[PDB]
Amino acid sequence: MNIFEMLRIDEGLRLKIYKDTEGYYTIGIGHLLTKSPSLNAAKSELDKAIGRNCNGVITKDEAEKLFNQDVDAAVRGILRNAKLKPVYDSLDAVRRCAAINQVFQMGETGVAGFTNSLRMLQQKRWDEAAVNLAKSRWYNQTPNRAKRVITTFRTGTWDAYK
Ligand SMILES: Nc1ccccc1F
Ligand SMILES: [Cl-]
Ligand SMILES: [Cl-]
Repeated sequence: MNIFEMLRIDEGLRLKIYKDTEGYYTIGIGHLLTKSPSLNAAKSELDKAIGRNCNGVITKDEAEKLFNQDVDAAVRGILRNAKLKPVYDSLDAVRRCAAINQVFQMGETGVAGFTNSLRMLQQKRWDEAAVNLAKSRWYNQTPNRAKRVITTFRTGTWDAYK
């Protein structure tokens, strides 16, 4: 198991514009195109990202390319964040994959108000952090996924992903 497999499992793969759990236009492996309600804006954004007139559809290789760039960006986002970096670098390898997953999903922004859980993770109070993390809109909106990431942080193992 590695970050790619893990997120591939959490985001799935779709080659045609779709709406995500929040109703926004996305494609591929959880690649958010726009928050706007205009399909045309989403298609324009898609073409800009791929470099060609896609007409709302991409190939698997294209999807995989967007994915690579998005994982990259997520980690880089973390390392560049003064509040995130120290936490991230205190964790082991599996738990670092759970931090990337959360960032991939919610953004560095979303994750920065998890201040209290961040502190518990840094202190390595696993069970405490797990309870704290569940107390969030994130867990109430996407419980099945949130449960998998939470277990991941609680246990430091890939059990939740089998
Ligand atoms: N949850 C989390 C997210 C990003 C960096 C570190 C973390 F602990
Ligand atoms: Cl791109
Ligand atoms: Cl879910």
